[PDB]
Amino acid sequence: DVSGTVCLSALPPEATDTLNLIASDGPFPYSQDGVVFQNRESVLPTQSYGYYHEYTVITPGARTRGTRRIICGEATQEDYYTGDHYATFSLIDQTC
Amino acid sequence: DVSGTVCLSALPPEATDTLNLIASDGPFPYSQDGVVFQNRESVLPTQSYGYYHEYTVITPGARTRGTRRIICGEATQEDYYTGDHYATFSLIDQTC
Ligand SMILES: Nc1nc2c(ncn2[C@@H]2O[C@H](CO)[C@@H](O)[C@H]2OP(=O)(O)O)c(=O)[nH]1
Ligand SMILES: Nc1nc2c(ncn2[C@@H]2O[C@H](CO)[C@@H](O)[C@H]2OP(=O)(O)O)c(=O)[nH]1
Repeated sequence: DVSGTVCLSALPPEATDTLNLIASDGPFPYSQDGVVFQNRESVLPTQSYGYYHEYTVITPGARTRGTRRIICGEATQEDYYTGDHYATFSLIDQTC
Repeated sequence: DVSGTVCLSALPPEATDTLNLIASDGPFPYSQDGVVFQNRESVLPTQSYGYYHEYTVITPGARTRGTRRIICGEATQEDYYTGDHYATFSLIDQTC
């Protein structure tokens, strides 16, 4: 299940960076940006393979790509944030 | 993010000295000159480890290395100046 919505202004600023890149179709910092998200744990609504894609949300100070990601779906503004490597997701509200 | 581009002539003259030393591969005044800059805070574009290196920009009168540095990237003419110990950066334009 999606854990409610979260205002974009409340997320780490890098979340805004990633959305901006998704809007311009990159260029993305990591070669893994834009790969299909399989939704293998079925936390998000079931859809055909390829419906969701994932993008890194950089964690300043981390030595790796870390655990923050934005997952997009095909619907308009259908963007989910996860800060715990897909354990939980929130739908991003870009209006607050 | 990079703050903007600044002409080399608009930076302290010591920035010029540092760039001249980098062009001749030293010798450098400090042993830390030329070590890898990790980009740990993710201020500059994401790159592999070792893409960036740091060099001191001498602060006249200082007893320590101070807060001025030139960070080079592996690309042609990619050099950034920081006067606040990596809080902010400007790309240096050596053509003006
Ligand atoms: N847990 C999980 N990882 C997924 C899923 N789809 C793609 N992945 C990616 O597959 C990897 C293998 O576990 C994960 O680290 C994640 O890589 P990312 O680090 O790029 O997010 C999914 O549905 N669940
Ligand atoms: N803030 C910061 N310091 C770095 C980085 N890479 C190397 N350093 C150097 O590592 C030290 C310990 O974190 C910093 O004080 C700085 O020492 P310098 O002034 O010698 O560059 C980096 O990516 N960020």
